[PDB]
Amino acid sequence: TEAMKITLSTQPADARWGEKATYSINNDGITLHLNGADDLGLIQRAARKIDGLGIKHVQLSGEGWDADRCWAFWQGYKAPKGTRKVVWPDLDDAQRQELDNRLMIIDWVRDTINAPAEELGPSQLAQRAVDLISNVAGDRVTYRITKGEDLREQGYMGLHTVGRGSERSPVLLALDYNPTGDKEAPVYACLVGKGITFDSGGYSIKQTAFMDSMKSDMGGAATVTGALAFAITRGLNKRVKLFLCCADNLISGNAFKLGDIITYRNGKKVEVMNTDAEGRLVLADGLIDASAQKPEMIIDAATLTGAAKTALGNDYHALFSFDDALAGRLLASAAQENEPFWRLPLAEFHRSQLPSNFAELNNTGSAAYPAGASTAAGFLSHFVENYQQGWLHIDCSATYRKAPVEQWSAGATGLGVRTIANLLTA
Amino acid sequence: TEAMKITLSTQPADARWGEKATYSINNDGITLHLNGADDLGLIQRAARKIDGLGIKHVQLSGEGWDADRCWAFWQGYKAPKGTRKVVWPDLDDAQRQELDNRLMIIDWVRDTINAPAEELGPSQLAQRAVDLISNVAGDRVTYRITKGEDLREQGYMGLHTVGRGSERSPVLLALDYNPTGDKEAPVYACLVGKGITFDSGGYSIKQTAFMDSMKSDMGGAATVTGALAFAITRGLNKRVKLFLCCADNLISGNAFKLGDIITYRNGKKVEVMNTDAEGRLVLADGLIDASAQKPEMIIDAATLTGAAKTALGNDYHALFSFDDALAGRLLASAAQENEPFWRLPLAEFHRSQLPSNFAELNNTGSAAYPAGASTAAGFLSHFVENYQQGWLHIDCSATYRKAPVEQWSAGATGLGVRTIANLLTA
Amino acid sequence: TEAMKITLSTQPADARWGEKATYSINNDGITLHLNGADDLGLIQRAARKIDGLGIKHVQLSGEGWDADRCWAFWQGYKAPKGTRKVVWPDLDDAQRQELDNRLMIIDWVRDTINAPAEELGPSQLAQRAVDLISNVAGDRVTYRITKGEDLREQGYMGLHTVGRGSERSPVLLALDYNPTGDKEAPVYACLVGKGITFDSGGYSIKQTAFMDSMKSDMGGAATVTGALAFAITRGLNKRVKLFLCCADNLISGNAFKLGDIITYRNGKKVEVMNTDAEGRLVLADGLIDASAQKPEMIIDAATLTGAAKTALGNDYHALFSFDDALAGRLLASAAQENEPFWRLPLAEFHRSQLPSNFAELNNTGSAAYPAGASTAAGFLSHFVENYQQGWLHIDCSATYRKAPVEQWSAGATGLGVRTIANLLTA
Amino acid sequence: TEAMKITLSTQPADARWGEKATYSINNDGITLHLNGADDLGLIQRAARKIDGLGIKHVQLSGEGWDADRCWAFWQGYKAPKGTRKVVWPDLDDAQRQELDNRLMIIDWVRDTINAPAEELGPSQLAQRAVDLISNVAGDRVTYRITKGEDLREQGYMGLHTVGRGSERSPVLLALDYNPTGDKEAPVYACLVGKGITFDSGGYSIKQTAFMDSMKSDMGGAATVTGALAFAITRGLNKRVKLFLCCADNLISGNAFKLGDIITYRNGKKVEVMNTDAEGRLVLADGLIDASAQKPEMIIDAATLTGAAKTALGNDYHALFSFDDALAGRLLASAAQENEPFWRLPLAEFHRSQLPSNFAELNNTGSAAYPAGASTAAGFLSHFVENYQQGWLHIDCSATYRKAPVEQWSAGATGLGVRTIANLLTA
Ligand SMILES: [Ca+2]
Ligand SMILES: [Ca+2]
Ligand SMILES: [Ca+2]
Ligand SMILES: [Ca+2]
Ligand SMILES: [Cl-]
Ligand SMILES: [Cl-]
Ligand SMILES: [Cl-]
Ligand SMILES: [Cl-]
Ligand SMILES: [Cl-]
Ligand SMILES: [Zn+2]
Ligand SMILES: [Zn+2]
Ligand SMILES: [Zn+2]
Ligand SMILES: [Zn+2]
Ligand SMILES: [Zn+2]
Ligand SMILES: [Zn+2]
Ligand SMILES: [Zn+2]
Ligand SMILES: [Zn+2]
Repeated sequence: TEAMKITLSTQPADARWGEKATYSINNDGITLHLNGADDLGLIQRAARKIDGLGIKHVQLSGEGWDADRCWAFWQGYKAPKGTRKVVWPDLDDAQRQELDNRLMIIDWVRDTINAPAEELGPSQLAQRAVDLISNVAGDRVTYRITKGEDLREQGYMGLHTVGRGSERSPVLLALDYNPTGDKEAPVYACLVGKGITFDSGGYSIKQTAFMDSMKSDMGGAATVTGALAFAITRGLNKRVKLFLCCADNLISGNAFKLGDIITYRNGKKVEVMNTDAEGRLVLADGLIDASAQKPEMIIDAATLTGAAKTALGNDYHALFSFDDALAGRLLASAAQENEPFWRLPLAEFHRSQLPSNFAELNNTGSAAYPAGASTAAGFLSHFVENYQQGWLHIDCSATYRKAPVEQWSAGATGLGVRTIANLLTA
Repeated sequence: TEAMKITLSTQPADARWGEKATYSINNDGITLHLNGADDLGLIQRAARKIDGLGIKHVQLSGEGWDADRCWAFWQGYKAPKGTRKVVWPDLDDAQRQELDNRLMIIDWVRDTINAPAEELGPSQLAQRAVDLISNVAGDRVTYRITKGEDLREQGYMGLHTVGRGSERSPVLLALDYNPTGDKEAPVYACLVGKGITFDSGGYSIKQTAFMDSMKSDMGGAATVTGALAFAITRGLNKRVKLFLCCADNLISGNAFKLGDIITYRNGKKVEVMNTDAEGRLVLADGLIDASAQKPEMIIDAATLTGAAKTALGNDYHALFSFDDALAGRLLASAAQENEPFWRLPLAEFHRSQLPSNFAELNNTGSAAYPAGASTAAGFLSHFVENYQQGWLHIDCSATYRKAPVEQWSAGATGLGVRTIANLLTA
Repeated sequence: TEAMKITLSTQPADARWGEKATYSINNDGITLHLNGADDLGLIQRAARKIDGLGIKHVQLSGEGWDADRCWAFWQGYKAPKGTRKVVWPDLDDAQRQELDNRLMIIDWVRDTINAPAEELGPSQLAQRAVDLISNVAGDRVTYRITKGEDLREQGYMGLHTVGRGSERSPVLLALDYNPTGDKEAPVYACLVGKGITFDSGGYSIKQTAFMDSMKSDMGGAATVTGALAFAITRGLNKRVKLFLCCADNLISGNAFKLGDIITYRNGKKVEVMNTDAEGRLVLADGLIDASAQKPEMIIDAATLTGAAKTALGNDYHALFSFDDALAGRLLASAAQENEPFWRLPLAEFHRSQLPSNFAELNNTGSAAYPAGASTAAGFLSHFVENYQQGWLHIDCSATYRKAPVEQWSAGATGLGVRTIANLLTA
Repeated sequence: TEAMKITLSTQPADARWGEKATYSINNDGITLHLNGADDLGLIQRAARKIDGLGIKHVQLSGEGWDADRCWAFWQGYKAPKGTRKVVWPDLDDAQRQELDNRLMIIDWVRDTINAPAEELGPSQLAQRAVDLISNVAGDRVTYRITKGEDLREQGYMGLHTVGRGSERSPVLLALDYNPTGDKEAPVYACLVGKGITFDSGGYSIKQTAFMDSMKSDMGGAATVTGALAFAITRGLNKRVKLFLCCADNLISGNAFKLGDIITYRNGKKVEVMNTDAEGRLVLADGLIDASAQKPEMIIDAATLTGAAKTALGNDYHALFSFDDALAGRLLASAAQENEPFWRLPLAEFHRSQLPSNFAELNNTGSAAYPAGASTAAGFLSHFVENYQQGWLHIDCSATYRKAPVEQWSAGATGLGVRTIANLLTA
């Protein structure tokens, strides 16, 4: 499959293509027509079109290619079907290294989220996460996998109650990246991820059109895993712990039921009035562990609500926090890493918008309080001891594209890895 | 939490509150303004409002308080969340006795129905029922529990078929209150209760808005259990048998299916065309055992249909019977015990309104015969040997309040306990 | 065309048909095998079967035929398609007169309700009612037809608001049957009928499956009109007034809207929160006019709720009243006239189960009070001056069969005419 | 009635109510317990609870009462049913003036949005707006009303196409508040408001649960009208134009249809693929007129999308703009006026998220671009000549409460009036 030359030009396309065409093709190959408005976005969109032409082998030739332009092209060219090869252009040592780290880790996030639930159950997610971080951390990473009946015995009633309906046991991954080597080193940041490997909705069963992409309901877990790995390649030299709450949310003779009250280790009692709001139930157990470590920073990521996508579409990740200064610091990281985040409201009154007639907390909202992403964020705040300080919640509205768009193939995008990594090492 | 005084007055409140105000608050405490139209109702409603003010500790002070006015206040004050404390007023030995028996047994019915399915499965239901009766009956009670595969070996195909989908096995509690201890003693009455600890609807899955309260689908079993216990405290000195058909109605690779034909021990064949019409399938097995005891009367109770709630709301329990004299006696008991019952139609033609193209009986009605509670009553009559006499069926439309109302908190009300107890001891 | 003879026998069919067959056929014709259990019911079901055989011309032959048995047969034989001929047997004068009165008036009720909306608009319904009563009342009847803008101008805001959406003007028929001709004669009774000639639901549009029979939403109006004409054939010699509130509930640029507030002539303010609950809005105007006549009793009939059919199927009409003695007299009339009625609950608390946040009354109920037929009856009570005495509300759940059944063809049954006529002449 | 005294106190209530209790009662009256956290929020909630006690006559007694605490109490005490009398405390001339202007203008917005559609059609909304402004401005305001067919002849195809299905003609109100009188005086700001007096959804009909509050679909028009009047009381000394696009969105034989293409005076062609997205179609016409006045600032307000409520609940208004500095000024005005606003995303790409196969623009988004409030903002940006600068779009998600909550009765809140007025006068 002979290669197709991809060249960069600041000159416009000829009249046959128009002064508005972003790409044109002659015998020598394909020319991307840059204009300076948003060249990375234009390149990623031209790459999506090129995949559409059936061009499975390209060569980025000529001058003008840097790491971001190469990455922008690949981000758009890569698709879940067929094999693609990109002959990279000669690059600076530092840029080639940055690019290989993006291809190694951000593509692991896209591929892991795209993996079918049958291939990636809770145990595989936990192990693949250890394998990714072990490949870049070496002996600086240690971990503990707690699963099935052991979670119940230990009181992780959120993760266990949600995952016990499946024939594949729920799993808690607790990973520790300790560079200094000092076993008593202060924990700088705690990362918590929602790892629902398949979300049927449980007894609150989803419709097929809404459940057919639920193999991606572990997107949050994959995003914080990549963020820790990428942060290490960026020179992270501070202690960070990773908590993955992994489980399938299925229907069986043992699955949790509406009305069930989950008692957590911090004393919180939650009435389940919708089994499809299971992500917040498993994250609650991770936030309890992250909060006990009293780190300077707690970052959780989760494909938690459709509400976040009604508010930002798939175009931005939802940022929530009572801590304005830490939110400003994360949006600054996003600006530097070319990733999209938009802050949505989280105030004290959101902690009272999940009323229950039988327990202190309900896991689902009501008609009077329909801001689904904000009430879920208020729910999570009840599982972070100093919730007003140093805690960020990311609702992963930009993680998955059910259908191809202008700049993305179908599937996971990998967005969010770089922003969190930038914040961990800034 | 210091006690707030509650006083009764035949004088109206001042103009500030309103001439029609049922309660007012001065320096000395709260004053309930009685007019004599329906004092018990007014106090229960005032109690609900008082709970709304956040008052958690009250003392019933001054003259006028009796057992019924004390109970009316507690019936409206009690709610499933928080701790409340009532300092009773000096009462007569007989009245304090009656009140103590209502607090111990009727609140057992409210709390047991309110308990989540995870806390109260089929075995826990049967065991709590034995404990309540053993506490008031002593050595005059005996019982036999038949569960799981034993139900199928012994031909209890209705109870086994509905419950086998759950990892929590179906259970038949056969309890015998025999005061004389004589084994040949005549059985005065047989109580049969639907004990579906959780109803998902089965393959005919319910929507979340209709499933979120299904931990209460065993309200029938609790009501007859409380009725027997309360009757013993009222002097019951005749032999009474209790049959609790306990099961979870869940979805699994073992759950019953549409088109399945259940053959009962009395020869009736039933085609299942709706798995959510499971309560009548398990009750059928208890009615077969009730009939074989040749009792003077059979009383069954079940949170059986949405139709009864459409016909009577939550304001009355539905009463079905072919026996006019026995229904009259239950309505007289209802009047004396201040409980709401309303008779709905049950005639010979209802026994033919459940047509099936593959079996003698269908478990669900059709468009031509949409009287769901009457057709369910017709279905149950095929399992009572002498169905035209001594048999009462109660569709517990007043057992559970999904939301707080003027006189009740959310959850089980405990209604029906006193009426059945009065009929058993009259 | 040739007549198939129909004879009666208290002896059973031969073993080829079975000893349980209700009819058999020999060389002489068809024989109905009576057993004494319910001859009128068996005869009506047999006549439905004979219609099924395609026999269009029958002769009621031999002895044993009387008015009731001839009527029972015809009630089951008559169907909306095809033409049938029944050669009656020799009856005494009273018997034939009674039969001819049922054929003339009860089948008028069946045919009028069965008539399509295009043929029977508000104006046609009022005029046909006048034609029926003048035919038997001669010069003892006078009437007034008020329509369109005149209804709005004269304050009939309920009938006008519902009907103004149609290009066929709403119409009030006020008819006065005054035998003595004395304009000072006391009015003995007032009949109020819901005459919705077509109910689309309005902006609260109904689904096709529930709207395809809404040409029958004037069943109440036809039933009270027939009751008065039948009452006159029975010897009614007291003054009775008939009020028909006739209209189409359609969708247009002029139709009433959710949130609209209707102010009635008695001061009641009603917020419309469901345009499909339009029947009670028009009946309110008829009941104000009935109360103004200061009659000894008021009887309203209306195909008002689906709730009544969930409570009683199509097997009984729903009876609502605060007056136990009057309700008892109507159930006694119903037994004497072989018609099915069942009393559903109506208490003072139902008058407050239709809360509105913008007006005194809502026209639709809520989840906390789902007894639709009882809340609707409680709504109507706010329009009866002495609602606690002499007023009966009939929710016509037995008026229309959407599909043929054992004893009825598809369509209106005519049930209700005889009972009301009996109560008016008793 | 008799005034119930309401006193402020910085001392907690006794242990009978609790230390955390926000209000306590005695024979002297009701005492509100201020802790200093959110005195205004606490006073508003206490007032709501006082309305629940059924107190219709209150007196704010003692010191501490200023315009803001008086206003906070009134904001929670005011409800759409019954009459409330508040005996104000003595207040400084300036404090009392501010309070009287809030009562007059903000309650006007609450009462006008709460008015039923039957009472407030397009012409009544236009004339009531004129009455409010001309009442505070006098001869300093002139206006032009364009109605029905005149709108089609002058090219207002958005407003005319949406409102022509109604019997009540659409109406454009163009109001000019010109304080200097100079005809050439530059226009400082243009206000544009969605005046849909009733939204049935059109052929894309709404379900009753979502259409029962649609009398409030003109909330944006009432809010900008109230802001101008309030600005005038705050001393607005600059020229401001107000444009209200008023219409009913009904179903009739003349109503607009799916696939219809609307040509706007600015050349934009819009294909209607959802008649329920009609607010953006009428705003387009008001935004064209607003831009033609070349003002320094354009502010539009509309109850435009359910997406804004999924993003912010009813707790905040949605703010959309391409102008970061102007958006910053509205948020500062919001903080000074104690009103809740939250900024949602509006980027150049949103202008392409409403693809159509038959026109330049679609009036509705797709599954790929589900941020309905942002794509609606993108749509409106195509009708603002200088859309990147001096233009704010408010999606009024905090305008209407369908059910009563802690601090609000059911209905319009009146929120947004003060913020826009503050911005206009800053
Ligand atoms: Ca996956
Ligand atoms: Ca329970
Ligand atoms: Ca008709
Ligand atoms: Ca309005
Ligand atoms: Cl670069
Ligand atoms: Cl078990
Ligand atoms: Cl009244
Ligand atoms: Cl006032
Ligand atoms: Cl444009
Ligand atoms: Zn889920
Ligand atoms: Zn999930
Ligand atoms: Zn069921
Ligand atoms: Zn059930
Ligand atoms: Zn209707
Ligand atoms: Zn109707
Ligand atoms: Zn709309
Ligand atoms: Zn609208």
